[PDB]
Amino acid sequence: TAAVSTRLEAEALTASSGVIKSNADASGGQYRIFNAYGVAEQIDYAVPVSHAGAYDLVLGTMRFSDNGTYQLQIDGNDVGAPVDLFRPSGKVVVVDLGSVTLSAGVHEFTFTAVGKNTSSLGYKLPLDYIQLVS
Ligand SMILES: [Ca+2]
Repeated sequence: TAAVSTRLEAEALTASSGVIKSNADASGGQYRIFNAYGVAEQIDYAVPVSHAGAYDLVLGTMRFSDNGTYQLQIDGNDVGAPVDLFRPSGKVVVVDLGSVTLSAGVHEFTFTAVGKNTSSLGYKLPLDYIQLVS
């Protein structure tokens, strides 16, 4: 048994809050929107890792005009610079969060709103999926 790449749908994962919504352009046809209205609000996801090792981290979100800017932490550790999820067009936003080493077990992926693009109308996180690339 070696590490396999996996896609974990935000609407299927256990999360601390967030509303499940349908969208024909979302992975799985659904997403989970965290309706943050300002900074320091956070949503937690429980993310299983069956095999210890190194992974590249990819986030898929919806492209909405009120997407915020988020700091990912894993198990309380900052991962990556804050990721600004505002784009001017498109159906989805896909972002590369770099590499980590993850132990075997279930990890806490915390998304904290830390700001928003000046063009954005809000602070929200319409997360579609988390993809762990071995
Ligand atoms: Ca999805």
